[PDB]
Amino acid sequence: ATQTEILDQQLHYLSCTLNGGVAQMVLDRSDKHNAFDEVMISEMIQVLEHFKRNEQCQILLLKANGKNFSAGADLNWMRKQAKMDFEQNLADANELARLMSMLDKFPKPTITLVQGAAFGGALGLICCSDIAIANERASFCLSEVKLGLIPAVISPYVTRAMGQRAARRYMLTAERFDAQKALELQIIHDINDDLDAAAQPFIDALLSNSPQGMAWVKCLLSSLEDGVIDQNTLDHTSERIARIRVSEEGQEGLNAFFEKRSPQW
Amino acid sequence: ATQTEILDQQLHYLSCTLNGGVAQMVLDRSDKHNAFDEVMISEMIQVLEHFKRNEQCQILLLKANGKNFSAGADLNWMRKQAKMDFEQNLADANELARLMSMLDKFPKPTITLVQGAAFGGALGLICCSDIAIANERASFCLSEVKLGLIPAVISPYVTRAMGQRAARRYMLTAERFDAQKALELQIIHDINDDLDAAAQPFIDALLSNSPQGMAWVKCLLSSLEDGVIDQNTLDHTSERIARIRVSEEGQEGLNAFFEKRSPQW
Amino acid sequence: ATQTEILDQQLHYLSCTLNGGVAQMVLDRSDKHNAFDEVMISEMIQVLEHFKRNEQCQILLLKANGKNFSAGADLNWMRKQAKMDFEQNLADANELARLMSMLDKFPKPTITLVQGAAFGGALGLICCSDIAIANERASFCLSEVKLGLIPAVISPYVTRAMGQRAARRYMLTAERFDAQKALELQIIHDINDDLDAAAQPFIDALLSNSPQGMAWVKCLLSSLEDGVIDQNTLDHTSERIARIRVSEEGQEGLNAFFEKRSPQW
Repeated sequence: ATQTEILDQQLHYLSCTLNGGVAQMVLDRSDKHNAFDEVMISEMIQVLEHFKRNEQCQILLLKANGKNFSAGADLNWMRKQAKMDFEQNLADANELARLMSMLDKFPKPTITLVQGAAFGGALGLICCSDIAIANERASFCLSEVKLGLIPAVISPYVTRAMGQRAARRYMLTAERFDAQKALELQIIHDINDDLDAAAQPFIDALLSNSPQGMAWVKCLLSSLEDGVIDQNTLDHTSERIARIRVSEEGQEGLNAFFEKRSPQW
Repeated sequence: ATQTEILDQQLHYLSCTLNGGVAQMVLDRSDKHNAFDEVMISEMIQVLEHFKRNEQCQILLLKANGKNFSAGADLNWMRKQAKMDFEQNLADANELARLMSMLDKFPKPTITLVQGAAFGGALGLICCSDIAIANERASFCLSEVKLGLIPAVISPYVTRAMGQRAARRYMLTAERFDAQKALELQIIHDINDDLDAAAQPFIDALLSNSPQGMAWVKCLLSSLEDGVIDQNTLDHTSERIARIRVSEEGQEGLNAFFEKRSPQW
Repeated sequence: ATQTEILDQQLHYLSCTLNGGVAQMVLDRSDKHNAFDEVMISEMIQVLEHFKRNEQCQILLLKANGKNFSAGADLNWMRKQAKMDFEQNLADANELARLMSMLDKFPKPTITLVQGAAFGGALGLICCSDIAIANERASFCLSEVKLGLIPAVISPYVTRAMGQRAARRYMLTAERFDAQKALELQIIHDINDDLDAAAQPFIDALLSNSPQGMAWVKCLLSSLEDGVIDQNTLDHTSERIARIRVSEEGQEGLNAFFEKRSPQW
């Protein structure tokens, strides 16, 4: 039994599997609508740290069992938060923030597959993923202001995805929105009732490409998030390309192409 | 007679009314195409400062009488600007800049309803609003470069809304664009010939939600405009959610939901 | 024979012409699919520096001969890069970076017309142009990670155009995308099999407008790229409008309009 198989068995709310390059993290609490609580949050951190270490993981796929991806926040968990003081609340929030950050920075391509409702922190995960595909019934909602709250921890990622113009509407109205609108706003990349068929071509493309190059694409895009294009941007982009090209991995990618053979990454 | 009714009577170019949570600022100079001059600018500042203070204002709705929202800049006003020296021009611009800033930062949801032409500073207002709905004949144009000018004061807001890729086209061509293109670029959120029916569902959603939470959504989105997502972003978002949750308002929103009752905000 | 006619004759890979306000830079290496190498890069720099100086150039149009805009990077050039050490690579990259920067900052409206494939650095040029029109067969691809590389030098411009949400997909998958998707992502502004007819209305609009005002629109949009809207943004936008208005050019644009005559720019 592998470390993944052991973790899969010990996690309460998640499954996790690893086969042929592709790791999966699966929301496996359908009986409670995959609703988030402190345990789900923590289990997701653990699975992420597990697969980041793992050399056999080229891609991380996030999915969920049941009809709904997450109905968002567990009511019992919400009652507990309500009784918390500032500092306990801050610690909770910081763990949810650590979850989003580690996903967003995961040094490997991530694909999220979203069926039905994806409410609450789930939208953050989707916005933290590099590729997201939802089914036609997929449902979204930024509801916090209905409860005197705000979606603070997910807002940086959600705003990056959908933009300020749309965030200022949807975060203030707390209206529901559908799959097609999601697609337009670029919350998702594709709509397909067969989420497995829809993911295949992305998985195929991603397993073919340079692990190092994909990790560097991600740090590079990270460095550009601020929108600045000045001398330092120019110097840094030029240094990145020059470095990878002389790297072993850069060198192997080029040689494989010249020699018309498959790269051994 | 209320302070609003008195202001409504004294303003030359605007109307203003207040009923049932909803304040309205209405461009009421149809005879001159709601064209902006120094007086319009100043009256709009006054109405904004009036409703920001007002505790009975949960939402601010901006609308205009006549067939056109604003044909943009008053010709007589333009002749005056032409004769101005640098410093007089700077003062004008700073007042227009103070108008946009105060609207953009207004701590309450704003909805703009745009019929026909919305030229000149009107586009800035629309880009400063949280929700904008236009009719099918709505017309837009960034014309300044046709006159050896630039739309400098509105550009930050307009750029935020439509993005750099589209700003660099439309600000350089000065071409007219239509409602549908507006919608695609996200200058507007909805298209409907019945602007009143179109606003209703947004008004209903907005009056239901936490005034404090909506104000905090707006400051938070403001803080994220730069695109940076670093340690401080993480610390600040975590501090915001923790704070509101323990607030009276946060607490009341949560309790109302647990108790399955309406929040008394 | 003009300086342009002389340059046109001496360039190996480009043509260049100048007529009636409109300068053209033309990729003229169809036999090798307009593929980029060090010489193409350098020739493009020279043509840009040539037309920036030129007072008879109001607009710069970029186009290409043959069926394909650029198949991207020349294989012979790639073999050379592979053998380069860090510092030689850095110099290459810095020249490609200097090319994109000078185009992006060119103080005059640029229009790019893209037929078929536009792979590699070509996408950067397109993303550096103010207006881009492609035909229905136009093809795009960010392929670098297939070779253990990254599109580092073009990424700032490409990211500005299409956004982070889409960059993180396409830069990681290295998938091909088509004209329509390009249009949606705003990589292009229009789709038309008749690229010459499609450019005409933009050329007409651009030759009519203030050269100074268009140059200032561009610096101003540049200054706003970071997304910050603070006191200094406000002060700087107000100073720009006040300055141009009192300028000779500002003054002439206004007077021509008041006098219902054509501006003599």
